Parts: sequence; structure tokens; C-alpha cells
Amino acid sequence: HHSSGLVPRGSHMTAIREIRLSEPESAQAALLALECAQRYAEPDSADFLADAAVLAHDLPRAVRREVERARLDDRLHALVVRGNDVDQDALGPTPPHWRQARTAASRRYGFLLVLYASLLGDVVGWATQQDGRVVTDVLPIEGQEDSLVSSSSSVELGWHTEDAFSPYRADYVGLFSLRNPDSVATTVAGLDPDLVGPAVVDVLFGERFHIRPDNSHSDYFAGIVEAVENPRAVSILRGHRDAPQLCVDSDFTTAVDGDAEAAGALDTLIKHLGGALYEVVLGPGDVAFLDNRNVVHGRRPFRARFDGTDRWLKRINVTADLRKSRAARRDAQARVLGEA
Amino acid sequence: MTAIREIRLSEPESAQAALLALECAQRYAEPDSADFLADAAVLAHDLPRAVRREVERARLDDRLHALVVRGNDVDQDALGPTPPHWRQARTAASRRYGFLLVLYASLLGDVVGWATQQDGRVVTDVLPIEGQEDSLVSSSSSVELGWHTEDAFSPYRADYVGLFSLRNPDSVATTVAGLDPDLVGPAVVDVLFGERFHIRPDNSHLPTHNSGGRLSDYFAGIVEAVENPRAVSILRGHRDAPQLCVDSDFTTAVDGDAEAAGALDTLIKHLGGALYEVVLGPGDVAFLDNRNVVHGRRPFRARFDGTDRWLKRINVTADLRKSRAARRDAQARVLGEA
Ligand SMILES: NC(=[NH2+])NCCC[C@H](N)C(=O)O
Ligand SMILES: O=C(O)CCC(=O)C(=O)O
Ligand SMILES: O=C(O)CCC(=O)C(=O)O
Ligand SMILES: [Fe+3]
Repeated sequence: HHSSGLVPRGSHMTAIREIRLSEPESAQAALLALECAQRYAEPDSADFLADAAVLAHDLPRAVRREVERARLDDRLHALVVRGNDVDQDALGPTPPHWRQARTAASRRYGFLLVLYASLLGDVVGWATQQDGRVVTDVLPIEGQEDSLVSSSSSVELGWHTEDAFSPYRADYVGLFSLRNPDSVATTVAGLDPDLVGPAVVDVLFGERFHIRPDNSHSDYFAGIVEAVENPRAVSILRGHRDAPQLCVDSDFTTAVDGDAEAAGALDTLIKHLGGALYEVVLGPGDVAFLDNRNVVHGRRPFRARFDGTDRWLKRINVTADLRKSRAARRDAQARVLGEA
Repeated sequence: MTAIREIRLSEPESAQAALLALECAQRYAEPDSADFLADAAVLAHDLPRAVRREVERARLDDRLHALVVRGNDVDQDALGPTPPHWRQARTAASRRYGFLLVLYASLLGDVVGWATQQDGRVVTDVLPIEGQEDSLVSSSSSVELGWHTEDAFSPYRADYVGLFSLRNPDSVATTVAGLDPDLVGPAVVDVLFGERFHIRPDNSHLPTHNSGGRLSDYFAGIVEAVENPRAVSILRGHRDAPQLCVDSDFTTAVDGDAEAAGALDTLIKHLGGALYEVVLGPGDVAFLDNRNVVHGRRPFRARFDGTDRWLKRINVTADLRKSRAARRDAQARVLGEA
């Protein structure tokens, strides 16, 4: 049966907005995704993305009302929609690399992730990430167990705002779990300003920090080298004091040269977020949208077998304002940031 | 070729949009009631599919001038006389058109208003007012409404301006112009991309166009932007598809920047000449892409007898979250309450 509710974390009373699909809602969503897979080339082909926001209107009405409430909740951490259909037998094995993960059997889950995403905003990708795919793949890769990227397993994916260095960073990160037999978590933390010295909060609102791109990441790429070598002075907190946005990377953020007070405030924040991390586990057919304006996220160490049974998610970036990134996109309809 | 995207409603589509608007009017008090606006994005999904498809094509077209939806139902007899002032224009009979404007608008983004414009109403009224004939505000008639980016002065200016024509007996034209960078040349484009201009709030944000009971402090932000405008650009974004931000009556080059003053002078002559007409008849709704075009209104003679031209108007943002510093709370839609 259909249900939805608010799951608090610390003082964040709407931290998690949880929706449980009824069996009929799960079937309705699956039928729409399967129809899209019959009519359109790819989950991120131009033909589909031109239509995706209107096709998303055919998702179950009760679900659409709850997603719309989440979209306008400026204190949201994670929207979680549980109980989508995943046919494990038909899906087949977890591929051994994202380069082999855009499979025919998994297309219907990419389509469904884009349909849910398109209720929140417009889907985008990154030229430097998984060949500029909008629907990307999160799965463990043999030989990258001890890497700083989403294909890690043995070593914690360090928490960060997604693409923290970039003015074009996503408003939401979406994750559609295809399988997760060992219940491996995404880590999540937001700032509780009532747990931090107001003077530290004041410092974090100042343009007193450098956020550099991961090595992961032409006038755009001229800006990417300038971002490593001559990083702009940016704030970590921005907006209304009652609902500040957060932008920080635990591995790639420093205070401006000689700003010892900023260095102090940054390390106070890093210790606070480190201590406030909680977990969201997505079972097969569970989809999460993290509000990238409000939370950092990462992933816990886990034990990959590399036998075709490993954890596998589809991943997407969503922007509230596609138009604002036009300088960094190839043409009006292109969704790949840094393509031109 | 597709700068103006038009859909003419079939009789069934017109009836379906009217029925949805009347269902909203039965449920909610005001067309900008908080409970309605919370629900508006999902209620808008019940508009006719053919219309939602064309609105979505318009939304993703970064060279759009205006989406025009023709032939909505307007009952002229039931509507009654055109009010003599926007303050009196929140009429029972006109509620249904307010609701329908917000439903169309909510396909493109989230609706916002201004603390300092028509007393912070989200659904506003464009109608001629006796004594404002020669003014620079939307209630003018005799003096052409100068072309402008809506709320050009503000970083929170709308992405779309929605205009729902309730009546327009003399077919008075809305004016529209975009910028062709090729026609002004790379030299002037380079200058307009520079932060070398002052854009002041227009007169409708002044206490002279709001109720006298409105707090003085609502207006401190506007008066600061009139007195001490920031140095800003007129063009931004991709060179191949630049956004436009200029008000023909409230924009100047920064003192001493003769190059900038020349570029502005060139832009004004280019836009003033290319300025073209769109007539919104009763039941016609337009959404101007406020990132791409300036707009205005041709001069006309008002009769002031209750038969005059009357539009409902709305501001639409692609990104409500970005203005949270200027809004009272998460759901509040009135810019300048913080
Ligand atoms: N150049 C101008 N007249 N600018 C102001 C335009 C009218 C303004 N949008 C109003 O609501 O009154
Ligand atoms: O693997 C996860 O749970 C999270 C991965 C992710 O969101 C990311 O790649 O940034
Ligand atoms: O009256 C019109 O058609 C345009 C109105 C307008 O430009 C405005 O209200 O700012
Ligand atoms: Fe205007």
C-alpha cells in the first residue's frame, strides 16, 4: 500500500522524505519506463530528453505530489522513493566496469531514473565523467578498490558536495539501486547551524576559500586549469541565514593563502560534518535524490566480490536551472557540461 | 523561425483548461493562495497534453521570444467592467483567469512576486489608470510603455513574464525585441558583456505605485538600487546565445565609460527599430523569455468607462531556491520580504 513520511536526522525534521510505492504505483512507473524504452533510443538521447518532463507527468499522481513537496523543501537532505520493480533475473550480472554498464537489460531503469529526475529539474552530465553520459553507473571496479572515485569498495568514498568547485554543480544527485545485496550505504551530512559557533558560520559565509576540482575534471578547460592553479575565492555557505546552502569538499577545500581564521572555520566544519554523517541504504528499486545544495555525500568501505552479484546503481545529476549553464554546453539541448 | 511559438487551443482543450481553472477556483481563495501554489506544479500536469508538449518545447528553446497560447475561454459578460485601479482588480469574476495563468506558468517554473510591486501580489493586473496615462508604469496608455527586461535591475528578475489578456477591444500590441549579436557585431557585444552599466529599478517599485500603508523598509532595497546601482553587464552567458538585461528608460553607462555609452546607444537604436508587435486578444496567454527579449506596449487611448484593456500578469523563475535570501521563508514567493 502507498505511504509517505518525514524521517528526521538530528534537528533536521524533514531530512529524509520517504515515499513507499503501492504495487499498482510500482507497475504504473515500470510500464511508463518500458514504453519509453520502446519509443526512444536512449535514456539521455535528445528525442527522449525533449519529452522527459512531460512524460514524467504520467508517473503516479500521489508520488508526483510528494516529489513536488520535496522539490520546494529548502531543508531537504534526501527524497527516497522505495519499491520500484527490478527484474533481477532479466537484469543479468553487474558489469565489471561502467564502460560495459549501458546494457540493453538495464535501459528501462535509466529511463525510469530520468522520469523521476525530471519531476525535480533537468538532467545534466559532465564531459570528464563516464564519457559525458547523463545516466551513469556506480559499481565496484577490480583494481580501483583503493581509489577516491565512485568505483571504490575497500576505501571510503570521502564526503563532498558533488562537483563542489563548479558554479554549474547539480541541485540534486539521483541514485537508482538495481541491486545492493549487502545493504551498502551512501553517507550524507548537512550543517546544523545551531551546533556551530555563530562566528565560525560568519567566516564560512565569507569568500575566503578555494574549492579545487578532483583530478577527475578550449575556454571551459582553460577555466578548469585556472580552477586548480588560480582558484577563485569562494564561500562555503550562501543564501538566507535560516536556510543556508552548503558547498564543501573534504579533500579539495582550503582557506585562502594567509587566512588562518578561515582555515580554522573550515576545519571546524569538516569535523562537524564528519561527526554528523548518517547513512541511506537503497534496496533494489529504491531511488534517492540528495539535495546537493544542502548535503555532502560519500560511501562506506564495502566488500566487492567481482562475480556479477555486486552493488549497482544508476546515477544522474539534476539542475533546477538548465539555462544558466548554456556557456558550458555545446548547444541549447545538449546536457553535457564542459562539452563546449 | 520558432522565436514565437503559438498553440491555438481546440474547443475541447479550451474547455479542459477552463474546467481545471474553475476546479482550482472552487477549492482555493486566491490564485496566489499558499496552498494553491504548493499544489500548482502538479495541478498544471492536468492541462491538455498537446499544450504541455508545446510549453515544454518552448521552455527548453534558449532562443525563444514568446510562447503564445491562443483561445482560452473568457466570459466577457460574467467578467464585468475593467476595474479603474489594480488595487480593485482582485475581482471575484476574474479569479478563474488568475488561477489559469498560474497553472500555465507552473509548467515553465515557479511563480514569484515583488514586495514593492502592486502590494506584493503574485498575480498582478495590467490596466490603464486615470492620471497614469503619461507614466512609465504598466497602467500607462497615452505614452508607449518603453521596452525593457522585466525587473532588469535585480539578480532575481523573472525567467518568464506571463500575460493573460482578459480583454483588448482595440487590439493594442505588446512589443518584443531580441538581440542578434551578428547585427551589432563582436565589438559592441564585447562591450555589452562588460560590467559597465547601471540598471535602476523602474517606477512601479516606488511607494507612489503601492498602498501608503506598506512599510517604508520594503522600499529601502529599491531606493538603494536607484541611488547606488551596481556596475552590471547587459549581455551574459554563451556568445552564441547570450542573455539580455536592459531597460530602455532606466539604463545608463557608468560615468566616464564613453565606449559603454556608445554601445548602449547602438543597442537602443537596434532594439527600438527591430521592436515587433504581438497582439494578445481576450483568452490569449503569452510567456516572454525574459532572458532573451525586452518587451513593452504600444501607446493607446483608454476610454475609462469599464471596457478598457485588461491583462493578468505573473513572474516565473526557473529556480525559486536561488532567491531564498530575498524571501521570508521556503514557500513565500514575494521577493524583498527578506
Ligand atoms: N521602461 C519602462 N517603462 N520600464 C518599466 C516597465 C513597466 C513595469 N514592468 C511595470 O510593471 O510598471
Ligand atoms: O555509491 C554511492 O552510494 C554514492 C555515489 C555517488 O553519489 C557519487 O558518485 O557521488
Ligand atoms: O501591456 C502589455 O502588453 C505589457 C505590460 C508590461 O510590459 C508590463 O506589465 O511590464
Ligand atoms: Fe514588462
